[PDB]
Amino acid sequence: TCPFYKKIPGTGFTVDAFQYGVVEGCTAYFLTHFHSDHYAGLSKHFTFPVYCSEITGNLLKNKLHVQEQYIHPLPLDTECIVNGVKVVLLDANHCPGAVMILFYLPNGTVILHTGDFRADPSMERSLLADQKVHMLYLDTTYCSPEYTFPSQQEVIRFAINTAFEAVTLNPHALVVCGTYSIGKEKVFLAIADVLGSKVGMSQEKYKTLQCLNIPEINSLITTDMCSSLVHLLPMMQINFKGLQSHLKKCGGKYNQILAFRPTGWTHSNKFTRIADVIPQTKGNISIYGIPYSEHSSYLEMKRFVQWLKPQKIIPTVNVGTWKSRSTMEKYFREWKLEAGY
Ligand code: NI
Repeated sequence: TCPFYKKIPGTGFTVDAFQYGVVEGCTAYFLTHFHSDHYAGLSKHFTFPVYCSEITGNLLKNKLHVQEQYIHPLPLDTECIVNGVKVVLLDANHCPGAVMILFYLPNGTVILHTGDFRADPSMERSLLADQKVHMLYLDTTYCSPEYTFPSQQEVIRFAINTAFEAVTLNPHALVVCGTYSIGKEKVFLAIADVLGSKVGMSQEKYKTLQCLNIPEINSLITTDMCSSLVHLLPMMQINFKGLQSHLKKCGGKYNQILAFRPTGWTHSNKFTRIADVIPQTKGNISIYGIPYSEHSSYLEMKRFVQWLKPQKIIPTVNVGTWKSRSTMEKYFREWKLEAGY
């Protein structure tokens, strides 16, 4: 049944709660972003109002065939009224179209649901700075101090320099980038840009990217694989078997693959610097795992919460075990005592 942490008290609202059937007493279903653990259950047969960003509403219509009359897209950074309650959508710094939601309850409580986010200091100068937040529904994916990772910028720098070196040394090398959802587009687009190529992909993935309002997108992507030296493939195919296979398909146009797997965190983060990342190589195939995260590091999350000073925190990730729950609650108390709220 619908967990409490998907329900917004004092409203008839739910957040990312599409897999429970009809939630009893829910008059509006918010969707923070287009990732499957969050949209699970939406289809053309859904007949309740869904509130979301423009981008997320393009994906609902075009990819899941939700009928237009049930999609209620909202502009960002704008006070809007939904079933008599003031709300604001803010950028979540996650994937394209991902939002955080501010709810201004009739009784005077203010609630921020982060959806999935990567906390950033730029958030300290949105509409959040203007008033106090009593309850925080927090993306806790990496709420433990072992989770450090580089900035997105340092990671993209590493990838651009690696790819550019490899292809200038060998103009017959192919670059492959793995994907399984939206998000992380900068990886493959930045690499294609430095190489003077478009990114070649399947028709289903090209359709997905055309929903996202990226500027100049017709200039960076294509479904003609033959004319491209940066190919996007399902993350499942980013392994030695899958890449040998794919290489055979290119018909002797290429004699080497350099592949990128942008993971979340992986334990080499505890030791290794970005400068010091190396591939796994077999034959004429190399695979780089790069730590491109679209969730907060532990330290980014701590800063955000210590700035915001909420009165109550409700975790939305890693809530299924007692040892996780208990550990998270201990960090929340540490942060509150160190900062004095
Ligand atoms: Ni997500």
